[PDB]
Amino acid sequence: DQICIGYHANNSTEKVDTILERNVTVTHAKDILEKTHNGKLCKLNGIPPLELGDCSIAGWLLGNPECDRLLSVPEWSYIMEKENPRDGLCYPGSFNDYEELKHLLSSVKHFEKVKILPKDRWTQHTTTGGSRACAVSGNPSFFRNMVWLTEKGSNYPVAKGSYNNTSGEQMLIIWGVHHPNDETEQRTLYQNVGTYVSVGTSTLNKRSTPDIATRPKVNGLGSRMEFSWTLLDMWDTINFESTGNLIAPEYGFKISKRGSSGIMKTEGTLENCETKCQTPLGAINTTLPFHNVHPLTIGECPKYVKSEKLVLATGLRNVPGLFGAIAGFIEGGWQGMIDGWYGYHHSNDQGSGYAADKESTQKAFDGITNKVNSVIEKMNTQFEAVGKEFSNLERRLENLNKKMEDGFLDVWTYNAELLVLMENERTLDFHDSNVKNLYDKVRMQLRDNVKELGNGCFEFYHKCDDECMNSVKNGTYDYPKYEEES
Amino acid sequence: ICIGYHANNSTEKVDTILERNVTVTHAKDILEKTHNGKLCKLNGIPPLELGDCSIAGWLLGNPECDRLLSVPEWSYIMEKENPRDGLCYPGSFNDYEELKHLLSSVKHFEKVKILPKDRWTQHTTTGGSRACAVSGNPSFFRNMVWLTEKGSNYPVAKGSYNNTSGEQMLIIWGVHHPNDETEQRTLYQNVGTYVSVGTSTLNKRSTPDIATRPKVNGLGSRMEFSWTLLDMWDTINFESTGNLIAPEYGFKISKRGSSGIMKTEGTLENCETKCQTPLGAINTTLPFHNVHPLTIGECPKYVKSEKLVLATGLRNVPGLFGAIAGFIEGGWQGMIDGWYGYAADKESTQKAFDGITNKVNSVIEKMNTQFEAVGKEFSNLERRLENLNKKMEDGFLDVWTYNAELLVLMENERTLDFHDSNVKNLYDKVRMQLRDNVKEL
Amino acid sequence: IGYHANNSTEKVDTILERNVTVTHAKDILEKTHNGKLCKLNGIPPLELGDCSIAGWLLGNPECDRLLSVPEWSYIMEKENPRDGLCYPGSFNDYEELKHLLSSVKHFEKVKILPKDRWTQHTTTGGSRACAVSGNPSFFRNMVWLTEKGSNYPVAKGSYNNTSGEQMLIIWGVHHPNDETEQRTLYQNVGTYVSVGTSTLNKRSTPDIATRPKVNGLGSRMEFSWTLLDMWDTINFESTGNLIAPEYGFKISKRGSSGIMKTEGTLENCETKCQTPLGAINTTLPFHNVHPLTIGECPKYVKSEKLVLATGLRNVPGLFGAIAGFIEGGWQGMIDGWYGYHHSNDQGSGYAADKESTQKAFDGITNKVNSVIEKMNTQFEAVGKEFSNLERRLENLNKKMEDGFLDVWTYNAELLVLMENERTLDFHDSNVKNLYDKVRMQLRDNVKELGNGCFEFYHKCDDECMNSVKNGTYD
Ligand SMILES: CC(=O)N[C@H]1[C@H]([C@H](O)[C@H](O)CO)O[C@@](O)(C(=O)O)C[C@@H]1O
Repeated sequence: DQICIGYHANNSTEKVDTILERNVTVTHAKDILEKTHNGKLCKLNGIPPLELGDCSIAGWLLGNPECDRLLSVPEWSYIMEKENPRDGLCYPGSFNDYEELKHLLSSVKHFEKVKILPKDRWTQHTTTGGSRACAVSGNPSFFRNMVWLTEKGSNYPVAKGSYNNTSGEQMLIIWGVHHPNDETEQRTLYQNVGTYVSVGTSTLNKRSTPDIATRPKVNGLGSRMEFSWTLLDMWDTINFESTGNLIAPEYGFKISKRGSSGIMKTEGTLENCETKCQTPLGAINTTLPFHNVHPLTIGECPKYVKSEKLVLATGLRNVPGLFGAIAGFIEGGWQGMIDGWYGYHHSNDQGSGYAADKESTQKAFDGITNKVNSVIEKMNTQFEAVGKEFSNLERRLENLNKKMEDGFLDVWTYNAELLVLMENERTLDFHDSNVKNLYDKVRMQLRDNVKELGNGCFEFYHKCDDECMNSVKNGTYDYPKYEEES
Repeated sequence: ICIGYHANNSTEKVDTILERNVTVTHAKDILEKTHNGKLCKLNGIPPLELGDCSIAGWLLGNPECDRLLSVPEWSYIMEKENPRDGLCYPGSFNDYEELKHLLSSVKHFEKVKILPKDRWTQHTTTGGSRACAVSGNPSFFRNMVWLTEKGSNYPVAKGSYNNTSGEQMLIIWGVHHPNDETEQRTLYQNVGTYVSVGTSTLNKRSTPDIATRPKVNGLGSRMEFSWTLLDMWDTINFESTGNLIAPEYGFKISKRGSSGIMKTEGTLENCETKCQTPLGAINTTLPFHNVHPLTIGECPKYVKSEKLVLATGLRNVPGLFGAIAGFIEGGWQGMIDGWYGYAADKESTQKAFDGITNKVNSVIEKMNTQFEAVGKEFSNLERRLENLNKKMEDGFLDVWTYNAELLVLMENERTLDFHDSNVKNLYDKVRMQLRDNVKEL
Repeated sequence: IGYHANNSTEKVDTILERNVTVTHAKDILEKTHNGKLCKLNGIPPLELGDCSIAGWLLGNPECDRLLSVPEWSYIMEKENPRDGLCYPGSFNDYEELKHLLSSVKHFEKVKILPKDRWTQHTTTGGSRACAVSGNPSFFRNMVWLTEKGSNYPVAKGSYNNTSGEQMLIIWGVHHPNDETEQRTLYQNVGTYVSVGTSTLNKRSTPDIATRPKVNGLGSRMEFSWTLLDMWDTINFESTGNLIAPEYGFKISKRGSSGIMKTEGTLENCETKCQTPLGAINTTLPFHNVHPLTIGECPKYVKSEKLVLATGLRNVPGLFGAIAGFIEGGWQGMIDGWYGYHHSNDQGSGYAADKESTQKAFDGITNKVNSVIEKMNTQFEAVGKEFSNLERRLENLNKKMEDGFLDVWTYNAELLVLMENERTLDFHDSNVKNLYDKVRMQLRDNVKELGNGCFEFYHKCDDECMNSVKNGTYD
């Protein structure tokens, strides 16, 4: 008669690494590194992204005619722009503090255009000036949202125009100053020569004089338009005053935020799925602590890491350690045991059998669960934008960001790598111990009444029927008997 | 003879990688969460208290900022969120954030008269404004001087100052932007005016901007202040045909190091600290805290946790080695001398208490801690710079939290196992001696 | 059953103890340099000597002794360079320029507005502030357009960039001390300097005012720069006060490095990691040589030692074998970490257990290797450049650099500590398992002494012994 102590072993080929070994085969394993996406650009926490198509934020805001096909939502959560957008400043020039503007617009709670200096009211000034650089149908046109004030009659009276912001939200307002190619152009557009463009608020005070000079031709244009912007507060007013060269707004933009997102560079288009974490390659949907999909994410994302696999062993070493039981003094595992991780055999005259030890396999499965769950749910995860915008005179600011983004990459990678490695030698040892303790718990009961074979089995001197066996696995067994002895 | 382990009446719970809600005999918390609700001196030196004033209001001499204490040496700055008294006269202050950063912590700071008001003969020196009113009557930033037309003549205003006070000197100046060409004339006569400021390093020329504006404090005009740091033995040259708001005083400034501005409603209180938060002052040897993210001084790592508890004693039983709560079913309340015993085993309880000591001490004293400001200042055209700081401050938050959480968790399954082993080794040390002469129950 | 013990005095620390002596140990903290400034990944650094980037580019006469490579990987500048703007003034967006020039793939000067062609303008103006041999001179690379005859015609000059690479171009605007100087240099008074490209549009008027004298000069020169694109043109136009370029700079990059402040000179050695104290050459994960590095460097940490135990506790734990129920180690055993003794009537002996010492040495190898080769390492510059109106940007960088210092230090410290209590326990276990593997075989036929030895009842000749170490025996 006999009773044995053994551990599970299936047909798995899953490999994990531990601090001390590598290519170690285990019965079951969990991967905690997310690497898959749904190849779609999506709504972020339920709200869509502003799709710009081929347009740039500047082109959109200014009303480039080439940007008319734009959807124009009231509320968006990030911005889809392209790398190198085709239609921006149709009329050559520049946009002051442009990055900051995009950062602002990167995520809006409510955003609505409103007419604030209607085109008609500029009597005493020519209002219809366009340019073939903004051509709609071969004919000269102009940024829809703006107005090109030029000489009327042969007289450019001091252009004055203000606007009290009453729409009950902060208002974004953009304006411009035109830089002619030559003093003639300046005159045949404005009459005056010593001109200036003056913009003021409770907070702003900016005066600009135009720069008349020859320049390389852009879209056949040597002249330039320099746009600036401010955020007109609630109940505050904005005062325009100019003797020429002002490109004034027709429209404002009520804007309410909310929070702050970022601009996502991509060729793709919105697609009507959901996500809490969007990449330029697609959307991530995971509970996992780490991923390697793409560094430029937006939303609540896992830690981006430079790894290809991060695998936790969860089951035991598959054997077709610290305590020397598994693949130790117990040479191999039993495919025959299916109920659980560890258990017994017993060879009787009533029949042979396998039977997992419920209590020990339970206490273990629960533990390994806490482990995996711990590695996963202790990870703090907030909402970030990552991808960022910097000008050409900001290569250092940009590089400071990169030094920082890299720093965290290195830190998270080294940790997640070693976390898996260290936690894995522990897990195996854990299983090994459990078995070794299960072995010892029987050896200590049986004591004198069994030969200790050494393969992890015990050969009973006395006969040990089913009931008896069950007492050995019970915790009963005793012992008085004695027998033998004889 | 018996082999057993200690077990008191504790209810203290810790978590381990493998289990949670585990009860241990004794435990240490390494997360600091308490403050003394006071704003305090930092490393012995006080903070500049601004009260309702803004740094700008203070420096320019807003009349509303006269009640200010004005120490010679401070270690941080107490400002409010939305200070009532700043630029009484509407306008702006160039490179303001940078200035605040500079002034955030001074080793020595002392006002000195450098272009005395009197000496501006040939210029009217007494101009004020009801926007800076003291007692219904028009007044003006005390530290500044409003040069205006005298007689009906504004001669080229010239004034220089050689810095001899043997310290770097902060100097602030201004350019007035009138509401209309009339105001400009009835203040300065001239129309094509400019304000010129120069040093060995500085060269700035400004023309005033005459334009209509929204009224602020009933004022459409504006004042635009700029500043420089005049070096030792260097000179500053003012020159102007109008619209210059020149300084009467400079500020000798020596630093030292660098602190930061702390936003708070509260007032200084005469306690000490090496670590100040807006909620109060922290006093701890602990490696982590969650008091408030905006700290100044030598602080523990700010972490997003509520508890971080190290088990130190053993599992309380009223593991890897299967002794504790294992083949030895329970603990003895009867044993009081130490952790394990038969009468506690002095040598084994000692070697263990020493070990668990090294553990806790190691977790605590390996933490590198330097002096930082955290809270920071950024303008409106700096929302990105600001956001870059937040992405970074968050990044570290996530890193430290994830680590401290798991550190506690991992180090706790180890500690218990440690105890378990010690017992099991104590048991084996006896079983191996006794051998043949005892029944092994 | 016993374990190895040599004559080592090497000490490591563990979570639970300190000053623990082990048989063998590995240090993973690099602290040594070769005291040389070196080529970085095969390419040399631009050596500036006493010159500043500005002095170099503008052609300060004092900067003629410069080597001038076509391709460099970092820049050697000094803290407080003697020769920069010989003529007092300033340089707009200077930091950014240095950052750009910090590392070039190809860099070559080319004449783009030859001095001669400025007829109708005096081209020979110098200054004793840029004196070569007591005589007035001027930035070699620049040209001081001044009145010719008594007439300063509108100065015009353009240049189409055809050299097939981005071109750096620097220009200047002169700020006279007084309206007289302005006239006796340019005739005109309402002057302006105008510079344009497809992207640039800058107009500057000179500032005439009195100033503290620098190099006996109250006047000032204010230089600005742009990056003229391929096939783009740059248009100068000026009625006075323009200090125009004679030369451009073809520039191609590549990547991005940084400026290294040092007194020393290039030396013809190699490195992938350069510090201001010398060059690092290591596979180690951490170092404490100096924080301002350039290249692929280990993590800079605030430690003095970071030592992994690798061999076992030297005894002249969790499992209670080493320094436990087996009181000491055997100097007699040399073959490996653990093994047996056996006292026979054919002779005594020592003999390490090959299979167990192997499996262990392999493991401890994976450990060290793992700590070392999982460390992600990229190329960075660290040291950085910020102006005086950037004390915040600078401080933001310091808060960040510190942040990582604290993080890496706390981790490497604890990594070593934790991994070391594990390593010792590991050895302890291996022994204890070796002991149990024999006890389980021998069973009934031996008295179990208790010192880690077994006394055979039956006689156990050589063959027999070998069966005990075999795995046979029966
Ligand atoms: C006139 C000219 O082109 N260069 C002359 C300058 C300039 O007049 C002033 O530096 C500009 O204000 O004056 C010098 O005395 C000088 O600087 O050494 C001599 C030099 O030949």
